[PDB]
Amino acid sequence: TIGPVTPLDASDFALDIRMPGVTPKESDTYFCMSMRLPVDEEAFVIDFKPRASMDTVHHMLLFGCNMPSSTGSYWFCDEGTCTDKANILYAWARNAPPTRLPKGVGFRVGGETGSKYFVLQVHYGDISAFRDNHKDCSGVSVHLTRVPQPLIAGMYLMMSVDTVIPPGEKVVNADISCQYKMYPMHVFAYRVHTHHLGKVVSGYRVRNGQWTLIGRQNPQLPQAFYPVEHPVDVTFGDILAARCVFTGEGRTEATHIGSDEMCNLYIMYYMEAKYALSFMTCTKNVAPDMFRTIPAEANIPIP
Ligand SMILES: [Cu+2]
Ligand SMILES: [Cu+2]
Repeated sequence: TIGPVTPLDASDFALDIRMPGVTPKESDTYFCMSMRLPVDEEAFVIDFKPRASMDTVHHMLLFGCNMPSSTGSYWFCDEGTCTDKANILYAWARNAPPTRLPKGVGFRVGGETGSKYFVLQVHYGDISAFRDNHKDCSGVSVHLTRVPQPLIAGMYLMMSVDTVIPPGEKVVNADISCQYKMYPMHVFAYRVHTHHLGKVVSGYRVRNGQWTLIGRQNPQLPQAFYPVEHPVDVTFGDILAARCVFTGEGRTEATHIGSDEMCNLYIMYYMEAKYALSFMTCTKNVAPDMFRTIPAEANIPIP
């Protein structure tokens, strides 16, 4: 009975972003839908409330973009999520619960530079044989405000494009590094992504030769946003560095990363509103020689 937009008070509204009664028919199904922002001006996403069917739904992702892959009521996410860049805003995983946005922090959508659409991805895990009749309305409610937030959340995406896994090599490192040269960002969560061959992915800020861990995770565990215990400030002159560790054991051919494989690290940050950028990316390895003296911790496996 909840309408897609619910005014909350003079300045805020909730959007209820829900599957239009879908029926997953196999285990391991990804469905996607879109929701345009109802406002054309800038607005700020400041909270999220998951509404997941607690048996079947394994994970949910919410993205902001300007071109969803489809205009239909829903689609299969094999088709893509957005044809333009899809900016992740939120993850939920059943056995790795999200952490709240820090107080005073919002994502900026709408307006001139912000996303016009949300794209929701719902991943349905294992299914009982006998639910061919069943409609599901899983998704997320989103709290938006037109009140300017002091701190603006964004994403710093580190991606590997250059590396290949020679078959049967037990350990392959993919290294990513860029200098940072914007106003300060404060990293408060991260998410890792590879396919079946990823063993561990770690992110670091390097400042005057000293490495500070942002986070490290097995990319085979739930790919939600893990909190960074104490936010890591990243400033002009710092290098960001990431290492994905892959195995090629039991393979029978080269695997290109960046793609039978991928090494993605999503670093969620906030910046002071007047200096904020919503999205930054590193796709290179600017200081490869720096990795000879990476902390040994970066190479230690996680289950
Ligand atoms: Cu999942
Ligand atoms: Cu991938």
